[PDB]
Amino acid sequence: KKDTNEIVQDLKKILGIVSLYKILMENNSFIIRTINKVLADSNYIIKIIALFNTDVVSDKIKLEEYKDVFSFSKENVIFGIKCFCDITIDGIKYVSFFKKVLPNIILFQTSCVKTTQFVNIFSKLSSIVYSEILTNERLHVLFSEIMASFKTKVSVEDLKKRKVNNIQGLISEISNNREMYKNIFVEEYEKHKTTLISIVQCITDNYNINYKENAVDIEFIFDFIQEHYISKL
Ligand SMILES: CCCCCC/C=C/CCCCCCCCCC(=O)O[C@H](COC(=O)CCCCCCCCCCCCCCC)COP(=O)(O)OC[C@@H](O)CO
Ligand SMILES: CCCCCCCC/C=C/CCCCCCCC(=O)O[C@H](COC(=O)CCCCCCCCCCCCCCC)COP(=O)(O)OCCN
Ligand SMILES: CCCCCCCC/C=C/CCCCCCCC(=O)O[C@H](COC(=O)CCCCCCCCCCCCCCC)COP(=O)(O)OCCN
Ligand SMILES: CCCCCCCC/C=C/CCCCCCCC(=O)O[C@H](COC(=O)CCCCCCCCCCCCCCC)COP(=O)(O)OCCN
Ligand SMILES: CCCCCCCC/C=C\CCCCCCCC(=O)O[C@H](COC(=O)CCCCCCCCCCCCCCC)COP(=O)(O)OCCN
Repeated sequence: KKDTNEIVQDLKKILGIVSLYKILMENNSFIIRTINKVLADSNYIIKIIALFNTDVVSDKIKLEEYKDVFSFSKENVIFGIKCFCDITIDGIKYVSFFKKVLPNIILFQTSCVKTTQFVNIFSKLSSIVYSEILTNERLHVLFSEIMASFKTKVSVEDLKKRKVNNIQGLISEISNNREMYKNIFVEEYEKHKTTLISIVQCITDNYNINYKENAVDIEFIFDFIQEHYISKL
C-alpha cells in the first residue's frame, strides 16, 4: 500500500542472511518476528503486489478488489497449517532450528498441531526442494532454456549498465516495465508448462508425497492457482 518500504528492508536482510546453520541462530529473532508480522498482516500479499504494481496505489477500486482475493485472515492461516499437516511423504540435522523457531510462531500455537509432525513434514519438503534445485537435471535444463529466452527479449548487459543489480533497482525495473515482464512471465510459463508440470509431478510421485492419503495432482494445483489467483491480478 503506502510504506512497502518495510518489505524491501526485510527482503534485504533475508537476502543478506542467505548470502552469508550458524547464521540462522544469530538471526532467529529476525526470522521469528518477520514470520509473526507477516502472518498477522492480512494485507501482506497486497503490499507485495503494490511493490511491483506501483500504479495500484493510485487505483483505490482495484486495490480493494485485491483485498477480496488475496487477503488472508488469521483463521485462513490456521486452516492452512491444519491442511499442511495432512501431507505425508512416505518416500523418505536442520530439523533443530525449525523445532526451535516454530514454537515461537504465535499462529502455529493457536492451531497447535503436533509440532514434531509439522517439523517433520516441513523438514522433508524443505530438503526435497533444496536437493532438486541443486541436482534435478531436467529442472536445470528448463531454467537454462528460460534464461536463454529471456535474453533474446532483454539485454542483461544493459540492465547491469543501468545499475539494475540491487533488489531496489530490480523492483523498480519490473514495476516500471510491468506489462512487459508480465507478458514474458506468461509466454515462458505457457511455452514450458508441459515440462514444468511433468518435472514437479515426477518429484512428488518419486518421493511418494500424499495429501490426505491421495497422490498430489500438480496439474490441478497449478490450474487452480491460475484460475483463482494469478488470473485475478
Ligand atoms: C509456494 C506457493 C506458491 C503458490 C503461487 C505463487 C506464485 C506466484 C507467481 C507470480 C507471477 C506474477 C505474474 C502476473 C501476470 C500473469 C498473467 C495474468 O495475470 O493474466 C493472465 C493469467 O493467466 C495466465 O495464463 C498466467 C500464467 C501463470 C499461471 C501459473 C501460476 C501457477 C503457480 C503454482 C504454484 C504451486 C505452489 C506449490 C508447488 C508444488 C495471462 O494468461 P493469458 O490469457 O495467456 O494472457 C493474457 C494476459 O495478457 C492478460 O493479463
Ligand atoms: C519447502 C517449503 C515448504 C514450506 C511450506 C509453506 C507453504 C508456502 C506457501 C503457501 C501458500 C498457500 C496458498 C494457499 C492456496 C489455496 C488457498 C485457498 O483459498 O484455497 C482453498 C484451500 O484449500 C486447501 O485444501 C488448501 C490445502 C493446502 C494448504 C497449504 C497452506 C500452507 C500455509 C502455511 C502457512 C505458513 C506457516 C509457517 C509457520 C507456522 C480451497 O478452497 P476450499 O476447498 O473451499 O476450502 C477453503 C474454504 N473453507
Ligand atoms: C534475478 C532473479 C530474479 C527472479 C525473480 C524476480 C524477482 C521479483 C519477482 C516478482 C514476484 C512478484 C509477484 C507479485 C507481483 C504482482 C504481479 C502483478 O501485479 O501483475 C502484473 C504486473 O506485475 C508483474 O509484472 C510482475 C511480473 C513478475 C515476473 C518477473 C519475471 C518475468 C519472466 C522471467 C522468467 C519467467 C519465469 C516463468 C516460469 C515458468 C499486472 O499486469 P498488468 O497490470 O495487467 O499490466 C500492466 C500494464 N500497465
Ligand atoms: C521453490 C518453490 C517450491 C515450494 C513448494 C513448497 C510446497 C509447500 C506449500 C504448498 C502449498 C501449495 C498450495 C496448493 C493449493 C492447491 C489448491 C487446492 O485445491 O487444494 C487441494 C489440492 O491438493 C492439495 O492440497 C495439495 C497439498 C499441497 C502439496 C504440497 C506438496 C507439493 C510439493 C512437491 C515438491 C516439488 C518440488 C519443486 C522444486 C522446484 C484440493 O485438494 P482436495 O481438497 O482433495 O480436492 C480434490 C482434489 N482434486
Ligand atoms: C518476494 C515474495 C514473493 C511472494 C509472491 C506472491 C505474489 C502473489 C501471487 C499470487 C499468490 C497466490 C497465493 C494466494 C494466497 C491467498 C490466500 C487466501 O486467499 O486465503 C484463503 C485460503 O486459505 C487457505 O485455505 C490456506 C491459507 C494459507 C494462507 C497463508 C497466507 C499467508 C502467507 C503470506 C505470504 C507472504 C509472502 C512471503 C514473502 C515474504 C482464501 O480462502 P477462502 O476462505 O476460500 O476465501 C476467502 C477469500 N479471502
